[PDB]
Amino acid sequence: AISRTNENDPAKHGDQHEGQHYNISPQDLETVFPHGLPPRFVMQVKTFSEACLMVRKPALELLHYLKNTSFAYPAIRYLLYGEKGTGKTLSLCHVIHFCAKQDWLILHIPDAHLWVKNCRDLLQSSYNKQRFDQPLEASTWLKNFKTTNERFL
RNA sequence: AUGAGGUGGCAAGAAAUGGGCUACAUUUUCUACCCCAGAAAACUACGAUAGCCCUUAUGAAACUUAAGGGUCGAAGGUGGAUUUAGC
Ligand SMILES: Nc1ncnc2c1ncn2[C@@H]1O[C@H](COP(=O)(O)OP(=O)(O)OP(=O)(O)O)[C@@H](O)[C@H]1O
Ligand SMILES: [K+]
Ligand SMILES: [K+]
Ligand SMILES: [Mg+2]
Ligand SMILES: [Mg+2]
Ligand SMILES: [Mg+2]
Ligand SMILES: [Mg+2]
Ligand SMILES: [Mg+2]
Repeated sequence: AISRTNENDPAKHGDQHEGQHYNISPQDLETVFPHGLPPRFVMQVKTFSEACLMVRKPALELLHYLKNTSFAYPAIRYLLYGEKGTGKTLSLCHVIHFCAKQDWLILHIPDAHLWVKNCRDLLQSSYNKQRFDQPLEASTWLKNFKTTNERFL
């Protein structure tokens, strides 16, 4: 267990946990992550029968900013960037897991590129005739949004 | 006039056959990208560089030649005997 950590609460992760994997319970995978996890990481959860996420500095830095958030000031925009496959998505998921366990309302868009390509039913909107609706993309997200924030809706 | 010039015209397809091109698809089709993606995937799929219509390019001259677009969505579902090429 040299690569694992017994601290499964993302609110208690610190620099001493860097490089160590913490476990995400199956209950949180169903509620917090009905979507957003990388497709290949989802294959690993099915194969290893567990979801373990390495604690890294990008997420630790961002967790430090969110724990000191001044909710009176306007919302701050944090942007994760880096080369392909460096762990941008999973760093975001580690932060989503922190706020989910702090009773925040999670508005998670797992992949915004899916809303600008490969749309079969692109209907015209009735609320605004100059805009287009996307019933399949919108209904899919509503189902996952309901699963994550069911206790607040 | 078996020579010279002018005007207009033929150069088609019952059929057979040689070579080639494109396909019959999932190691595929479309898009992004040029290789860590998203979709498509059987009668609105794959599949025409064919047919029909229009535009454009060249030209004095274009149903005719070429390019592009629209429309159209066929045979084909991997091919018998035989046979070609490659160290
Ligand atoms: N924190 C982590 N814990 C465990 N595995 C990780 C972690 N970060 C990255 N990985 C591994 O790297 C892979 C890629 O991670 P991820 O998809 O988050 O990267 P990314 O930079 O967002 O990728 P892309 O550039 O494609 O959007 C994961 O599927 C996993 O195998
Ligand atoms: K042939
Ligand atoms: K053949
Ligand atoms: Mg990512
Ligand atoms: Mg004569
Ligand atoms: Mg078709
Ligand atoms: Mg044509
Ligand atoms: Mg002209």
